[PDB]
Amino acid sequence: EVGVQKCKNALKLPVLEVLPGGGWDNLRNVDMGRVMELTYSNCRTTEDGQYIIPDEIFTIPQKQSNLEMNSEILESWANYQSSTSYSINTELSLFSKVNGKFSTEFQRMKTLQVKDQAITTRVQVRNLVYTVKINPTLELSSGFRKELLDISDRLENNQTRMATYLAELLVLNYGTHVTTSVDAGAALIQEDHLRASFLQDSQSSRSAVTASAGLAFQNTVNFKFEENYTSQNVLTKSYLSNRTNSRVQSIGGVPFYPGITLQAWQQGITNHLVAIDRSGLPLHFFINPNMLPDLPGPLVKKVSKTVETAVKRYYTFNTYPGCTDLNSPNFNFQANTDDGSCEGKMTNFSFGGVYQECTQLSGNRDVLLCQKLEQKNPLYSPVHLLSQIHEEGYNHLECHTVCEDVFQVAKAEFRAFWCVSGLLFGGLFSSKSINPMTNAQSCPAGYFPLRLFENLKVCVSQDYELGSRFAVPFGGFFSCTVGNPLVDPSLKKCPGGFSQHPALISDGCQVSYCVKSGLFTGGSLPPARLPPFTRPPLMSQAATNTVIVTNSENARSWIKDSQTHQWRLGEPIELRRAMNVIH
Amino acid sequence: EVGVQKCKNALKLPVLEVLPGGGWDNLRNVDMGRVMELTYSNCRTTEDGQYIIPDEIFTIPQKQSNLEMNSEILESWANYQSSTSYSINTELSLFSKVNGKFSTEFQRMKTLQVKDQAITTRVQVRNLVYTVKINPTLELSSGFRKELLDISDRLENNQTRMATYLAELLVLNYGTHVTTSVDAGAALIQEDHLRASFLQDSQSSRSAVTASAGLAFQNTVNFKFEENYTSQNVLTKSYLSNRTNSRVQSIGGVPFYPGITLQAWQQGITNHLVAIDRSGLPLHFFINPNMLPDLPGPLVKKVSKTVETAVKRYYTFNTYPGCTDLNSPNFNFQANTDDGSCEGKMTNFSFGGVYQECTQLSGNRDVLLCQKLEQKNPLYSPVHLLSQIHEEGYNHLECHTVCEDVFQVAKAEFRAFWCVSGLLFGGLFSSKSINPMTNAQSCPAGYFPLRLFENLKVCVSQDYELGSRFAVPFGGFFSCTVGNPLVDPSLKKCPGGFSQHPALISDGCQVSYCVKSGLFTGGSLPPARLPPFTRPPLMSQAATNTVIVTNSENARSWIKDSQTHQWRLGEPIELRRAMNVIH
Amino acid sequence: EVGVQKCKNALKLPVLEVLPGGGWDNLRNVDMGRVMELTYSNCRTTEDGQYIIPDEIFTIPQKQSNLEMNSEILESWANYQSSTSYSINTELSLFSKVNGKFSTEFQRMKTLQVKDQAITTRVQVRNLVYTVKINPTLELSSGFRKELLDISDRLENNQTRMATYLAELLVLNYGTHVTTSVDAGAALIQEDHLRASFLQDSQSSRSAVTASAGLAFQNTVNFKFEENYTSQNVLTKSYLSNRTNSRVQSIGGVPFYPGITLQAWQQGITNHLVAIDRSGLPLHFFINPNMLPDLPGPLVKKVSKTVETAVKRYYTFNTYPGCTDLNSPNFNFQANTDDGSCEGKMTNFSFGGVYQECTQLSGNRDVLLCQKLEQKNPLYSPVHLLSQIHEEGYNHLECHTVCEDVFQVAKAEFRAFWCVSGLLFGGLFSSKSINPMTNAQSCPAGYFPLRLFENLKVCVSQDYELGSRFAVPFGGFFSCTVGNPLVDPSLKKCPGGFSQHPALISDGCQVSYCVKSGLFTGGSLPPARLPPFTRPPLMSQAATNTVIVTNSENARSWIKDSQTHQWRLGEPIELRRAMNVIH
Ligand SMILES: *[C@@H]1O[C@H](CO)[C@@H](O[C@@H]2O[C@H](CO)[C@@H](O)[C@H](O)[C@H]2NC(C)=O)[C@H](O)[C@H]1NC(C)=O
Ligand SMILES: *[C@@H]1O[C@H](CO)[C@@H](O[C@@H]2O[C@H](CO)[C@@H](O)[C@H](O)[C@H]2NC(C)=O)[C@H](O)[C@H]1NC(C)=O
Ligand SMILES: *[C@@H]1O[C@H](CO)[C@@H](O[C@@H]2O[C@H](CO)[C@@H](O)[C@H](O)[C@H]2NC(C)=O)[C@H](O)[C@H]1NC(C)=O
Ligand SMILES: *[C@@H]1O[C@H](CO)[C@@H](O[C@@H]2O[C@H](CO)[C@@H](O)[C@H](O)[C@H]2NC(C)=O)[C@H](O)[C@H]1NC(C)=O
Ligand SMILES: *[C@@H]1O[C@H](CO)[C@@H](O[C@@H]2O[C@H](CO)[C@@H](O)[C@H](O)[C@H]2NC(C)=O)[C@H](O)[C@H]1NC(C)=O
Ligand SMILES: *[C@@H]1O[C@H](CO)[C@@H](O[C@@H]2O[C@H](CO)[C@@H](O)[C@H](O)[C@H]2NC(C)=O)[C@H](O)[C@H]1NC(C)=O
Repeated sequence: EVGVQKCKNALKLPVLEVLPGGGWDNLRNVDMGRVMELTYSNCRTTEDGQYIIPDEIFTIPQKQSNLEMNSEILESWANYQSSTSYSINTELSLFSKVNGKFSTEFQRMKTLQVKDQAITTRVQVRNLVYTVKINPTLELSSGFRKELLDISDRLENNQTRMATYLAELLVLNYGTHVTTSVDAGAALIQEDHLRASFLQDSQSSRSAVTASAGLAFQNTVNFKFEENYTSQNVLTKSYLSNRTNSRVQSIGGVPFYPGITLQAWQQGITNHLVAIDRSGLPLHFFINPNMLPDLPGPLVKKVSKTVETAVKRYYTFNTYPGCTDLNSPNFNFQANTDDGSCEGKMTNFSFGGVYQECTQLSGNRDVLLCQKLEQKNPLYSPVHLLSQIHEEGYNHLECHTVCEDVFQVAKAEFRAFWCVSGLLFGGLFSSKSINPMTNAQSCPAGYFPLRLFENLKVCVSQDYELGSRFAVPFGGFFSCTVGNPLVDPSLKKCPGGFSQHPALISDGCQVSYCVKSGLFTGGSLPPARLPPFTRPPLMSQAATNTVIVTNSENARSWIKDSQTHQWRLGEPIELRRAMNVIH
Repeated sequence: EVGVQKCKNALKLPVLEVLPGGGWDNLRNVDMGRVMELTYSNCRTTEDGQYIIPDEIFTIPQKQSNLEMNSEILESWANYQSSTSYSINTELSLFSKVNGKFSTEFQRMKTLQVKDQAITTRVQVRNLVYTVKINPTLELSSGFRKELLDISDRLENNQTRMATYLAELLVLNYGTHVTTSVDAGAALIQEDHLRASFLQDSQSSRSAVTASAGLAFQNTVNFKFEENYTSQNVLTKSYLSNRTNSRVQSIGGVPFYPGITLQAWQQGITNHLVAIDRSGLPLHFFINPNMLPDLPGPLVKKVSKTVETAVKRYYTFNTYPGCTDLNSPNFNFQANTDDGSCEGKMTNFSFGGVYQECTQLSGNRDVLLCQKLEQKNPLYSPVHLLSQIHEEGYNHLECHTVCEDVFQVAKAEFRAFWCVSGLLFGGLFSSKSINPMTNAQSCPAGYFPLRLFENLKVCVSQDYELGSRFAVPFGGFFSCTVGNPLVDPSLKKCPGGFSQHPALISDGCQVSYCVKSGLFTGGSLPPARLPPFTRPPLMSQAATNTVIVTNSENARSWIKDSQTHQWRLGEPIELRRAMNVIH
Repeated sequence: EVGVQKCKNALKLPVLEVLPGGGWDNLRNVDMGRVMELTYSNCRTTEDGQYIIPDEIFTIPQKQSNLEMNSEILESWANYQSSTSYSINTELSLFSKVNGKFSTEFQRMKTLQVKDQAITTRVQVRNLVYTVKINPTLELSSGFRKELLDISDRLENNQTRMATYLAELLVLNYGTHVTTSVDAGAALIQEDHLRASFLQDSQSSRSAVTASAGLAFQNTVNFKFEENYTSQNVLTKSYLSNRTNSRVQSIGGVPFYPGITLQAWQQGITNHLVAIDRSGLPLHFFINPNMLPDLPGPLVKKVSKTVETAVKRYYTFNTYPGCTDLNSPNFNFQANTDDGSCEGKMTNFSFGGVYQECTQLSGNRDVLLCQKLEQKNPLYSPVHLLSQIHEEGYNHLECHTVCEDVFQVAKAEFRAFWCVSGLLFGGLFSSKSINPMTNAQSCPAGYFPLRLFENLKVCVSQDYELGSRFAVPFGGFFSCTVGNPLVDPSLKKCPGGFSQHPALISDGCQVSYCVKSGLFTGGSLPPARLPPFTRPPLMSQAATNTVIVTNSENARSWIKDSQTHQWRLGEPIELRRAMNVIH
């Protein structure tokens, strides 16, 4: 009787199913959450008189219908068009070469080009109908507003590392962007993968290749699967023979089956409309004093700085520099960002060994952390590489039968070294990784592991006749703070010929290691690594109540009242009586 | 008149049958339970106006329809795609190489590749319709909330080993994950199994193999079973002759029969939609102070640590390291995880014998446990391998005719040894296993059993002329705490050439044994071993009432009131009057 | 019961969907916002009796239908007709050569001509129906009026750099123009791309080329896709062979499919009408004392000067001077504006290095900005090029447990130099750009970066044997204030042979740099750079209340009352009593 169903009973019209305002993940092109609030109170319609739209939504009739007769050749996977999220992946940002490179449509296309030495062609029937946009005066959703107040409460009780944790659960549920405009329509695409040596002789007749690819697309749709085709004349005999893959997907409308008139596909697009393009803005753009009137001024500029840090950390991880030229050696298959590390010679290095010590600062009673946090050399110059503090909580139970239990914490800082007539290297495996020497979390035969950063193992053998089959050279560790001195004989990268691999993200700082195997390189493409990148804190910090919030340079002060009402602006006679009881 | 039927009478629409929120087992890809609460109060619909959805559910119209013309070749069973649970099996976890490897679809595919030396190809018509997701603000179900309170009660009456038992009945009923997003659709798949020597000569024309496999798939669907096919031209004469198996399964829609137009299959998908992909989060992620407001803070971080231990124990069991290379010898067929134990030489070892002693600490009266818990040598260096305590309860009946009965417990710790001119080895069989030397729970001819770990038998014969037909060599016992010293002449694995096998899980710790038979290896694939991995306790621990719960480091205290009301936060004037009567 | 639905129930007529009054972006031909208010109170109709129009709207029946039998040849992309926004892109302005050159239809056409050496021909069926215009007496919208009052409030509290920021969020949401008249209709266009050497021999028979192009267009529409064509006689055998691309788009009406009678397309245009031409006026034209009666006179002439500056800044950026002649060398592909920089010789220049110093004026406590704002020479005459001040805010927390937090600001002015036996040049990459030497944000091998303008890196190597593969020459920096002295051996442009590229827009002033690579030139076309071009201010300026507003030269004064009522005109007896308490 309220909301949609009140409008839907009076009008008896469908609701437009393609709406802006939701969140958007831009590494993996998926949408998530609902940032903006959508209400159906005035019973608005599209001025066709055909759909029902919310109140803060205006549509623009496009009624456009493209129809292409030539496929387009896109040879490299580095410059990637998306066909559904092209306007939002190509924004001007620092990470424009990482957007969209963890999606379903991209990971298939990179696989089919590398494993077959192939080039791809697509041809398309696109058919845009509306453009749906949001008004500039707009209200946040009920569930998204409550999660911004919780980050503000943790920042005003001096609880960092809990506000940081709640900011990374905001990226996980709402993405990195907000879509401000979509495009309702229905596409129909065919992608083929031709052998790359079929293009190189037909450099003059490249226009004859793509003319037959768009010719075969309209035989596939118009003719039923039995061969009544009109394309097999001259070069639709090697086009069929140099191709390595073919698929046809429809995105809106009715489902596609071979042999359906393009007349009949285009008459089922009504009431089956999806978003075939979209654009938007980053997520921290919508955190400003205009959208949040209840909080003070400089407090929402501190929440918006926390969310901006969590988004940029999510792009800093899931970024793999390496070599990208396919015909060159040292080709890294997991790398999504070029480095210039191609055509670079190598030089062998000898590492003496790794060792690890612990400190055991506070928790001397009832918990002994400083036995597994220590690792000594099985057999140069060591480097420190990390200063990491490990905290653990335990439980007493004082009984008196009534009892009580108290929870302490136990700190133990550890230090992990490596030496710059030497131990061999057999790979690494962690609690989120495997060793690709064995395709399993095990060192090979003869090798023995030893812990280095409290979560991963270091496959090492001291021999020179039996473990020489799995021995791969080593290039050096570095971190987010200290680069290795092996490059520039500093910078944070591998030397030439080597490739880096992530290992052991530890509280907003990952360390890396350089190898030269060729076996760590290949395999399947890695998935995206989702936030939170930190385990939850133990609530060890005490809450410090803040009552008055001020800034010095325009003489504005916000006084929180009793009862936790709200934040009102401080009149200059009440803050005069509130600072004496404070100071 | 309430719930679904109120909405269903007014709207007269079907309910969408593919919903998130339920649990999910990730070793065996099955779903179980219902973790989240789903209510039908606002009578929401999908904005098509076609289905009825719950209140805390938003759908995303995809309306996509893939159609592939080439089969895909996947040669090894180690890297396994699932076609229905691919997004959730490939999560970043420690056990990513164990997910999905106890399901129906996997165990068939591993069988057909090993027993035939075959490779598999699949081709597919996929047709995704909606994407159904859950809101981030969400309530737990009524039945799942009551089972989390019962684990908290056992932890606050100092009843460990009963809270551990109730946590493993939570994994049995609700799985290891919670699905947060599903994909409603309908697939149509054909899998074939070609001989592996048919690929190796057609390395150049591998693109001609897969083009005919996708050609035969559309003759099978479009043509009725009588041969009107258009594929038998050149190489659809050995493709039919090198294949070893073929099946066609449909997953949604109407049932498949040979000869049905793809037009007609795609018009029955409405109202017959199933989940063709899903993704989710682990089960202990949803146990936090946000979801459970009634319990104290550090108490639900102790329940969530108990459930995380029970899930990781369920992946630690059902994990079989071994050799995986098929053409290599020492191939273990039951192994689902590689080890590097391939291409390893063997060395014979002589074991003197096993013997077992008991202690009989407490139950000296009316129960004699220390006669069957003892086993002496029928005929080096012994090792202890286990310190296990065995508890049994009995019953007095004091009569006075009125009577009364009291229940005691009887403890008897046992120790089980083995010796590091020697007894022969004929296999083992237990109360959950058989001896594969006989395919039965019996020692072979000449062999006599003797107990070792109070539940299994040790087939042993002292002869050298008659029991030499069933004698297999022996590689050594180890446990979850002590590895054997026979490897690295320590580590917890077999030496080279040998294979390990589970035996006698005893209270969260299994022991293993290394053999070299080739007969223990083969057979059928083992099923998953389901929790609980411990028999129920005898309630021997006394309940210790806890009233006040505090943590030291933010000065918060929770005071339980009388009557077992609930846990309220302790004001600093009531805990002042509650600690004096306590301490 | 009000608005549209009251008129729509009584009349039972559709609403005309093509209306003026909305905003319009003129670089990218898209429409956005709604500047004018549209009300449906009198229930007016089009005097056909066919549509429903708003009250302040008059339509003109055209009922015209063009039909062309010859394609038109447009060879160069510099003079670009738009076919949907031709009347509004060709206005008399300073930036008439930049209008429409960031749209979807233009960027495709520039790509297909450069990459193929092609010329384009279009043929069209146009069919104009109405002309819809706005009355001269007209009211602003509710949402656009509220955003003009907010710019006026920031200008009367002496808050510049916040009123400048709110003016650039007005261009982002409402564009650069307002459409005052549209044209409802439905076009049907075919564009082809012929090889440019096919025109040059048929200079006499250019009329035979375009006669067959309009002949093939009516075989495509009238005949179904099977070849029943009547065009293949003499020169529809090389016209089919010299063409490189072909598409057919419809803009209004029903969707196009090959084989539909032109009879049948022209009977579906009713109720499917879109804007096929439009014209309008700039956005600051509609900010005058007539439209805003509440504000004073000289105050709305100050708001309208602020918005005019933000629009002209948006055209000053997104303007790329360079070479445009395609067959000439030094061809810049990203350039949209000619320069005369073609056919110009080059001269090598040696730059010693770049260095950077900081000042740290105010924020000496708790924040050290003057360590990363400094960069020293790794190894002439330096020039200053910029004087930029960097402000950052921090947070104290004075505790007393009650606490309070104060927000300061920290200023640190920096200076960035470059020298007019020399460092090599390897490219630049920034926080909104990449290095095109690597197609990634990385310096090549041997090169090391060093910061220059607090956001970008300068790829530099001091060697002469290894980094000679990626070394490109350098032409000099300049800015919006200082041109380089290398041209005219001043002007703000490159010397001959070089090309400029944008880098580091910093608060309404960009700096540029001249290179000569040929690799920085190519690639994909850049998207439009959208406002705001400045990060939000930190509210450091104090609000200065203004009460009376006067101008000297007609003796008019506006007195703001109490309560923030409004601005009334000052009677000469109240301002007499208001200036004494003021002065
Ligand atoms: C507010 O939180 C910060 C962050 O932890 C506290 O700063 C640290 O406090 C510890 C405790 O003495 C010191 O050992 C560290 O050196 C401090 N680090 C920094 C960067 O200041 C701070 O003390 C807290 N303030 C209050 C009043 O609790
Ligand atoms: C893949 O493409 C190449 C073209 O580069 C094909 O090679 C030609 O095939 C035709 C077929 O009759 C021959 O007449 C030519 O002599 C071949 N060579 C050249 C240089 O054109 C090749 O056949 C294609 N692959 C398959 C399997 O057909
Ligand atoms: C709470 O339960 C624990 C777990 O059993 C008890 O700890 C054991 O108690 C027995 C009985 O004296 C001792 O022999 C063990 O050595 C204890 N083990 C550990 C690890 O502490 C504990 O005593 C119980 N507390 C109360 C008050 O009943
Ligand atoms: C299994 O595949 C092999 C191909 O590796 C088939 O062997 C070929 O069969 C054709 C059939 O006429 C012969 O002409 C070839 O000479 C055979 N050998 C090779 C190397 O191509 C084999 O026939 C297939 N199995 C069955 C049962 O047909
Ligand atoms: C009104 O705003 C202007 C703009 O900032 C102020 O002018 C500057 O004020 C600072 C502060 O003393 C001076 O250092 C600058 O030299 C001034 N610049 C110019 C161009 O005047 C102005 O002072 C403000 N007026 C009031 C009353 O606050
Ligand atoms: C592209 O256009 C040129 C015309 O400039 C074509 O060249 C002529 O092709 C015809 C076809 O039989 C020949 O008779 C002429 O001798 C060719 N030359 C001239 C100067 O007219 C060329 O063939 C076209 N391209 C394609 C692929 O057909």
